[PDB]
Amino acid sequence: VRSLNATLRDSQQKSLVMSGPYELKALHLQGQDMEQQVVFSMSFVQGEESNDKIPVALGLKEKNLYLSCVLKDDKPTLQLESVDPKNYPKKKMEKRFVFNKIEINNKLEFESAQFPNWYISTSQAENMPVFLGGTKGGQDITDFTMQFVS
Repeated sequence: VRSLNATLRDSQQKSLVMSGPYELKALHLQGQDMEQQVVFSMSFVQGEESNDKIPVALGLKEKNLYLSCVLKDDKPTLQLESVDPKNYPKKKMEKRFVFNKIEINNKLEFESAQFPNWYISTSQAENMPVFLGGTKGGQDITDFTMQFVS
């Protein structure tokens, strides 16, 4: 499987960082303070592709930790999941780990492959967790830019 290191920033220029072992938060970050920003390993996995939709998995670079989801109390929920550091990543990743990377005018959206029309979302306010939101439209942020890193 092919991968790619990158950071994500919401359309509001918020950066993502590790809250506890298993949460991500979004905050406005500038300066050498930028160092505390999470670098993903974005893997191109197997799934349904279009010129516009590309299935990926999103792990933390050098951690055996992956964004997935779970129904938690009858709702789709974003979580960080530990995996066997020897089996991952794979081309044929389990569905819970798969997002459709959607290009939409220089911006990206990350839709759950598992829950159609649920997106990786951040909040308008500082220091709130990154979550899975089912609504696009003036409120929560569902769009990101991506920066390559080495």
